[PDB]
Amino acid sequence: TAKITLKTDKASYKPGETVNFTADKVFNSSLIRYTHLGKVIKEETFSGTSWSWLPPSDDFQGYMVAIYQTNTTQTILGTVGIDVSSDWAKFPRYGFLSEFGNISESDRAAVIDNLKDYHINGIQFYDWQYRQHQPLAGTVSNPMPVWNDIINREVYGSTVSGYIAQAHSKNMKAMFYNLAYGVLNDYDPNLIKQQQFVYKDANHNDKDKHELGWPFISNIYITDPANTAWQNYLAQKNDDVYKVYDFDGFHIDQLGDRGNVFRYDGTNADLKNAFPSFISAMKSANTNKKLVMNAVNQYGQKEIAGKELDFLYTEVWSPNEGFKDLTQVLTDNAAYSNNSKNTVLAAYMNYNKANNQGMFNTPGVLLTDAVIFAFGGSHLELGEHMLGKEYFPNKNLSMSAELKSSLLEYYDFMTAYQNLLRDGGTYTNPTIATGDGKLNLGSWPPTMGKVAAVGKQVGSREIIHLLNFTNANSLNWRDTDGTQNVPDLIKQAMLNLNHSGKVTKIWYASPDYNGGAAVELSFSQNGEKVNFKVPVLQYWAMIVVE
Repeated sequence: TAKITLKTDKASYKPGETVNFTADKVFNSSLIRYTHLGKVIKEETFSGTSWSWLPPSDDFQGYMVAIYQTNTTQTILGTVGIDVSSDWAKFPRYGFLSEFGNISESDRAAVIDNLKDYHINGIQFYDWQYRQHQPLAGTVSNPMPVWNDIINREVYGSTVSGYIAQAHSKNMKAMFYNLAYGVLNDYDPNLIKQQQFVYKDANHNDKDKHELGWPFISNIYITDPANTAWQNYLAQKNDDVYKVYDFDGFHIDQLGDRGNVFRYDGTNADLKNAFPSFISAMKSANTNKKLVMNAVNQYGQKEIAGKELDFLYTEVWSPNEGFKDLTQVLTDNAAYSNNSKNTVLAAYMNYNKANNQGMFNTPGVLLTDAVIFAFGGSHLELGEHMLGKEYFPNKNLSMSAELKSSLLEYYDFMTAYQNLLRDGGTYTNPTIATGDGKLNLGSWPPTMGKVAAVGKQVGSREIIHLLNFTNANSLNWRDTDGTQNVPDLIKQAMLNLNHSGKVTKIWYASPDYNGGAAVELSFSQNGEKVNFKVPVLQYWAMIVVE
């Protein structure tokens, strides 16, 4: 629907770094407007397809840039969000890579550039590694140029390093996947002793294992993350990696709750309580390297939320299948971290559908990211393709050109307005009411048939999110079979808001309307009672009262 595709050269920008813009088209009588939280901070003539802007230098600030044509009113031509951050961890927008074979440099560039346009600021390299117990193939002095992975696919070192370089060139961090504790059947028993493993019983008979059939090479066997011999072994493995591949850090994965399992000596392995010492030991060994750890279905989250992790990560499973279950994870993560850490959700959309070639269900994907983004979360979902399954190379489902377009606007939006979405504040219930019957308004958690209003006091602003369940035919976020409805647009819906405190300005932004650029609304205020009209509600509208 946008006339123009507006992009920048990098995914994000440290303070003092220049932003280089490309537009695909030029139009006459147009203006580039730079906004910070809805306020114009610069305008200039739209003059060509390529120009630059040096952003203000305050750290951790999101901006929107919007090109307008003047009609003999103004029409939005297209938008881009910009993130000024010194470091990804405050506002993580996490993506993946999953294929590391003989892939050309231009093919790799097209992958990274596309991730760059979603402002992805870090990438989890998934199944890059040789083995869980030896991520580096070969030696530091003599690294193997080609190896085979857990599915016996070829991985090229030069593809790994090439993607690390390309990610770096776009201001993205590179995080190497491995398990915290994983060992395959070709490990060296001289190095990883019996004493190190986790067992299904007290008599060190049977080792705990995640069973994998063909074409996987091995079951994943399981060590004690608290075991210091294990820790020192794996620190050496990590160091080797770092000396060969210039990863910024270690994305620590695990298999989630193993139920009731045991150490060599018969004591409860209680793995959630073993992770803290593991994380500390990994950080201690490579103090310059970042750590993120997957609390699978929250297993370990409370125990690890206080440790040296850049931000928190949760892979979401049953029984956390409701929209209200994703916000419970986000609320619990804030509480476990004492409001220190934001969260990334791994939450694989259209999961059952992804048993076969097909399309992602656009409305299910968008409704999901609306809830996630609106509540200050982030979704790990984009790499070479979008995730349909926990096995990231699975690319059975494609994104329509419409979904691609739309999701770019959703990433623009959660970037531009990060300062409002996930940079402090308190959730409140706004006292709001339809003025014209056009909205059937409720609170959070949501109700099918209703628009849910979510309030956040963020410094001196009042934020109101409208999240549209009017046409929802389920409240399960995964939309596993791709059945979720596209919501009908609601237009020009009058809202009544109690707000004591003089209102100065009210503004609207939605990723569904005008590329998420701020629109100032008309309003009246009669003592406490404030009215105004929202232009368009489809999935997700944000109202901001200053």
